[PDB]
Amino acid sequence: SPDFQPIPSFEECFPKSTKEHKEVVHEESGHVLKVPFRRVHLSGGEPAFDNYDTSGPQNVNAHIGLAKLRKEWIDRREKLGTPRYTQMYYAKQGIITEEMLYCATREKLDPEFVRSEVARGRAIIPSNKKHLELEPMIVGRKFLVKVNANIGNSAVASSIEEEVYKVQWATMWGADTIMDLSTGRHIHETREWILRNSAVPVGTVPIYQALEKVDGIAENLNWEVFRETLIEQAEQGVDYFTIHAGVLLRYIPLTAKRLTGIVSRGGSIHAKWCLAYHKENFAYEHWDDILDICNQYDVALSIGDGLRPGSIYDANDTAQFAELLTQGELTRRAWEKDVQVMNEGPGHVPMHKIPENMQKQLEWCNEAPFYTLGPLTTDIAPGYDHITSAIGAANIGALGTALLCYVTPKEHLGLPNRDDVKAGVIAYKIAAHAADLAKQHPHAQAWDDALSKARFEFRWMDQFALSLDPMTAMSFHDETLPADGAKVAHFCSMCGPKFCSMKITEDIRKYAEENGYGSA
Amino acid sequence: SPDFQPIPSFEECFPKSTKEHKEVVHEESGHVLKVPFRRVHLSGGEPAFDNYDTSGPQNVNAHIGLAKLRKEWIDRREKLGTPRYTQMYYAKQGIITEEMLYCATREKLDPEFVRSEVARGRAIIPSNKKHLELEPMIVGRKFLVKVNANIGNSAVASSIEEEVYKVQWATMWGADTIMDLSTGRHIHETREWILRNSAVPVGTVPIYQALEKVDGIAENLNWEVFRETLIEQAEQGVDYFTIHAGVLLRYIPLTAKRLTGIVSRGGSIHAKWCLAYHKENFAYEHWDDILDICNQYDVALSIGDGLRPGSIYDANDTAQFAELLTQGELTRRAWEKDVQVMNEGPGHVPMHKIPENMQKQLEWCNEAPFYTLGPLTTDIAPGYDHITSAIGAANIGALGTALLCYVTPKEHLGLPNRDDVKAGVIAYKIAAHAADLAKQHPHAQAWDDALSKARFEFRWMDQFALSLDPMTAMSFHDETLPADGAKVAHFCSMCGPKFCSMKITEDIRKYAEENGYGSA
Ligand SMILES: Nc1ncnc2c1ncn2[C@@H]1O[C@H](CSCC[C@H](N)C(=O)O)[C@@H](O)[C@H]1O
Ligand SMILES: Nc1ncnc2c1ncn2[C@@H]1O[C@H](CSCC[C@H](N)C(=O)O)[C@@H](O)[C@H]1O
Ligand SMILES: Nc1cncn1[C@@H]1O[C@H](COP(=O)(O)O)[C@@H](O)[C@H]1O
Ligand SMILES: Nc1cncn1[C@@H]1O[C@H](COP(=O)(O)O)[C@@H](O)[C@H]1O
Ligand code: SF4
Ligand code: SF4
Ligand SMILES: [Cl-]
Ligand SMILES: [Cl-]
Ligand SMILES: [Fe+2]
Ligand SMILES: [Fe+2]
Repeated sequence: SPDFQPIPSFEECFPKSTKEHKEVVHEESGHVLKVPFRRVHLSGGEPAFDNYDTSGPQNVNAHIGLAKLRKEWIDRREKLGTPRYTQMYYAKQGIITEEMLYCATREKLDPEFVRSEVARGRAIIPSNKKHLELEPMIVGRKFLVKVNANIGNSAVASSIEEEVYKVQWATMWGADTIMDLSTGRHIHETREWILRNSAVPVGTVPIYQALEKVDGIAENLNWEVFRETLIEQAEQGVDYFTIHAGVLLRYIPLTAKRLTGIVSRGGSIHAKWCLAYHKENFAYEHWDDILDICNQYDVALSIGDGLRPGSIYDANDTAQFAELLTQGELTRRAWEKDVQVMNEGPGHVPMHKIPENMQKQLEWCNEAPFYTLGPLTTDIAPGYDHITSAIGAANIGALGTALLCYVTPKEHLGLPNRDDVKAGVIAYKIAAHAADLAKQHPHAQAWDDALSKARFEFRWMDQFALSLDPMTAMSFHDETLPADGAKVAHFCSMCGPKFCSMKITEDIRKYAEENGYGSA
Repeated sequence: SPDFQPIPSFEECFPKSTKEHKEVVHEESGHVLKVPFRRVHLSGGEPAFDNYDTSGPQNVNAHIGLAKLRKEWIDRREKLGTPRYTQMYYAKQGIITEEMLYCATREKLDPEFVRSEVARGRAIIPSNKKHLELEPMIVGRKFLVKVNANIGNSAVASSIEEEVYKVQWATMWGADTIMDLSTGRHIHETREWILRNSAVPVGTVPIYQALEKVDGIAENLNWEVFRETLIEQAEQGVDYFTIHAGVLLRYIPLTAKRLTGIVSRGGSIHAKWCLAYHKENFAYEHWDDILDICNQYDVALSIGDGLRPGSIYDANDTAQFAELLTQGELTRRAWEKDVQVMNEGPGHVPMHKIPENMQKQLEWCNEAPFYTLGPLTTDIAPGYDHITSAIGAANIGALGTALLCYVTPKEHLGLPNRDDVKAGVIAYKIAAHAADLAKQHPHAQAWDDALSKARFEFRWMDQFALSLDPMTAMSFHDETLPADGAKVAHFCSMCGPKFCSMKITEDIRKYAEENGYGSA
C-alpha cells in the first residue's frame, strides 16, 4: 500500500477545457464505446475546439485502479471462441473489433480504414486483453503521430509512488503510450500499480527483469528465464514488449570500431550473453515461441534496435543497418502468425542521414510502424537533449515515423524526475504535431489556426487555453503584464502599445472597411 | 552613468575552458590580428579542444568600453583613400582586408575564399568602420551557421543596465550577432552603451527610432526623417540595418485575407504609412540614397520581410513571395553600388513548406545570405517557441540559411529577460550546429566526437566542459549523484551500475582483448 499522492487536476493543467466522450456503438456486439476527447471552451462566438485527450479518467484512487472498460469486449470474444487474440488476426478475418472502432473514432477516420491498416501491418493497436483499463489507441503512419514517455526506477533512484505519479503526469501532458523501464527494486509490483492505473498502452523491455531474476549475471540468462518473464508480464497486461532479437552474434564485431559502442541497455545485455557463449541470440532462436505467447494475449512486439548509434560518429553504420535488415525478417515472420509489430529506430543521427533511415526501414520492413528514440541531431548539448532530439523526431516523423519515444533534459545525465517528464512530453508533442502538419494530416492545422486566430484577436485567455501548456503561456505573459486588463489588451510587453504589429494591422483593416485599400 | 552589473565570469560559465587568440599577420598592412577562440582542457591524454568564441573581452568596465581593436585598420585605409568603404568594394578590387583575414582565420578557411564569397555577394562581414570594438565575423552559407540574439527595451519593460547585461550574456552563450530593437525610452543612449561594449556585430531596425522621432505618428514619417535616423545610427557604428523596402504599396492588399495579417513590426509601420498616403514605400523609393549612406560607413543591409507569415495558415502565401521577389531586385541594386546585403526570411512555416522557401530565395535573390526568424513549425506551443522554431531553424539552416535569428520562450508573450536570452541562444546554437553537421561543414563533427568520446570513457567533467552549457549538464547529473566519486563512475542514475550499456560494452571489449570476439 504505497503512499500515492495526486497529480495536479485536469482543470489546473487545462483551464477552460473539459473532458468529454464521443459515444459510438460497436454494431456487431452492441457495445457502447465512450471515446475520450477534450473540449476547449472559447469566447467571442468561436465554436469550442475539440482535441485529443490521453489523460484518462481523473481523480481515481490508485489503490482501487481504473474501470475495466474493455471487460465486456474481451469476455464476449472469449465466449465466441478464437484461435488467436490479436487485432491483426481479427483484422485479417474481416472483423472490426471494438478496439478498431474506438481508434477510428479517436482519429476521425473510417473503421474499415483502421482495419485495413492493421491487417496489412502498417498500424498496430497495442491492447493486451489483460489490460482492461486501456483506452485504445493506434500507432501507424496513416494516423496522428504518437509520443511515448519512458518512466521507471533504477537501482539508484525513485519509488513506486513517484513512478505512478509520473505515468499520470506524462499522460496529462499528452503521452500516448508509456513504458515502465524499471531496473531497480520491486519491478513486478511497480508495473502492477502502473497497469491498473494506466489508460494508455504500457510497454516494457522484458530482458531487464529477466536479468534481475538472475541477479545481474548475464551469463545466467537463457530462453527459459526469458520465457517465464514474458508470460509473467503478459499476464499483468503489458501491451508491447521491446525484444532485441536482431542483435545477432555475427553483428556484434561490427561494433568494435564504434565511438560509443553498444548504447542500448537490452542490446548490450544480449551481446554480453552471445559473446559469453558464442551462441546465437536466444530471442532470435526462439522467435516462433515468442510469437505463440503474443498470440494468446495480444502483446505487440516492438523489435528492438540494440545496435542503434549512440553518437553522431556511429550513425548509419554497418552494425545499425545489419540489425535493421534482420528486424524486417522478424517482422515478416511475426505477421505470418498474426502478431502485431513495430520496429525500433535510432538514435543519434545527424539531419542529413535521417532520410536514409526512413527509406531503408520502409523498404526492408514492409512499412511496419517505426518507433524512434529521437533521433538526437547533435551530441553537443547534454541538458538539452529534448531539443536536440525534437529536431530529429520532427524530421523523421515527417518522413513517416509513427511513434516518437521521448528524450528528456536528463538524457545522458540521470533518471528523469516528474518535471523532466513534463518537459520531454511537451517537446515531443511539438515534434509530433509539427510532423502531422508536414504530412498534411487531415485537420491537424485546425489547432494552429484556432490558436493563431485567438492571437490575432487578442483573446489572450483563449490563446493560452488552446496551447499545449496553458499555465506556462499565461504565467510567462503575466511576468511583465499580470493585470487582468492586460488579458484583453491589444499588445503585450514585447512591443508595447505603439509598436504591436497586430494592432497596427487591426487599425489598417479598420481603415480599409469603408471602401478599401485604394484611398489615402 | 547607468548602474552596470557584471555577468557571471567566463570561468563560471565554461569550467576547464580558457580564452585564447590565434595571431596572424595581415600582410599588406603588417597589422597583427588576434583572432579569438576558446580552448577546452581535457583529461586522459586527450588534446585540448578548440572551439569558436563570441564572448569577447572579459571584465571590461562598461563605463570605459572595449578596446578599439580595428582603429589602425580603419585609419590606414582612410589614409590610402577610397571611394567606398565596404567589404564588398574591397573584395571586388581584389583586396584582402584585415576583416577578411580575421574571418578566414576564425572559420579555418582560406582568406581568398572569404574574399571571393564576399565579392560574389554570397557572404557578408557586417563591420561598420565606426564599430571599432568589433571582432569581425562572417555570415554566409559556406561558413559556420550563425545565430542572432535580439534584445532591447520596450515602452513597458527593461532598462539600459539590463540591456547591456543581456548583450554580454547573449554573447557569452554563443550569439554571433545581436540586434538592439529598443522601442521605449533612451533609444540612442542604450545603443551607444551597447555598441561600445559589444565585440559582435550590432544590428538595428531604423524605422523603430524614426517612428519614435515622430512621437508614434506613422503618418509623420517620411524619407527625410528616416534618412536622418540612418545617419545617426550609422555614425554610432551600427553594423547592419533591417529595412523593409520590399513592403510595396501594391502588396499590402495581398494580406487582407490572412489569419494573422502583418506581424512584422517594421512592416506594419511602413504599411500604415503607405495606406495613409496611397504612396509607394519611401525606403523603396529612396533605395539608391540608402546605398549612398551605407557605402560611406559599411553598413550592411538586411532587407526586411515585412510580409512574412505570422501563422502556419499564412505560410508561403502570395504576399510573402511577392516581397521575396522584390528583395531580390533590391539585392541586385545594392550590389551595383557594392553594398553588402542579406535577406530576411520567415516566420511561421510548417516543415513541408520549408524547402520552397529556400529554393525561391536562392534563385530569386542570387544566393545572398538568408536570415530567418525561426521558422516556427507550429503555432500550438507559446512558452516553447524556442523549440517549435529550433526545428524550423535547423531545417532551413541545413538547406543553406546563413543567419538564424533566435526565438525565446517569451515569443508571443512578452519581452525576454536575461534567462530567456540564454535559453534562446542555447536552442539556436543547437540548431546552427545541427545544420553545420547536415551540411557536412568541415570539422563540425569534431565537437560531437570529442564529447561522445568523453561520454563513452566516463570522463564526466570533460563531457560537461565540452558541452554548450557545462554547468547545466553537471548540475543535472548531480541532482541524483552529487558525490565527487560519481564523476569517475562507470554509470549514472539512469541505468545504475548493473544496467549501464557503455559499461557493458567496456566489459565486452575488455573480454575481446586477448584474442577477439570468436571465443566463448
Ligand atoms: N527508467 C527510465 N526512465 C526514463 N527513461 C529511461 C529509463 N530507462 C531507460 N530509459 C531510456 O532508455 C535509454 C537507455 S540508457 C542510454 C541510451 C543512450 N543514451 C542512447 O543513445 O540510446 C535512456 O537514455 C532513456 O532514454
Ligand atoms: N525588444 C526585443 N527584444 C527581443 N526580441 C525582440 C524585441 N523586439 C522585437 N523582437 C523580436 O521581433 C519580433 C517582432 S513582434 C512579433 C512578431 C511575430 N511574433 C512574428 O511571427 O514575426 C518579436 O517577436 C521578437 O522575436
Ligand atoms: N523507442 C526506441 C527506439 N530505440 C530504443 N527505444 C526505446 O528506448 C528504450 C530503452 O531501450 P534499450 O534497452 O534498447 O536501450 C525503450 O523505451 C525503447 O522503446
Ligand atoms: N531575422 C528576421 C527575419 N525576419 C525578421 N527578422 C528579425 O526580426 C526582428 C524584428 O523585425 P520586424 O520589424 O520585421 O518585426 C529583427 O530582429 C529582424 O532581423
Ligand atoms: S506587442 Fe508584439 S509580441 Fe505582443 S502581441 Fe503585439 S505583435 Fe505580438
Ligand atoms: S547509466 Fe545509462 S544513461 Fe548513465 S552513463 Fe550508463 S548508459 Fe548512459
Ligand atoms: Cl549515456
Ligand atoms: Cl505576437
Ligand atoms: Fe544517447
Ligand atoms: Fe510569431
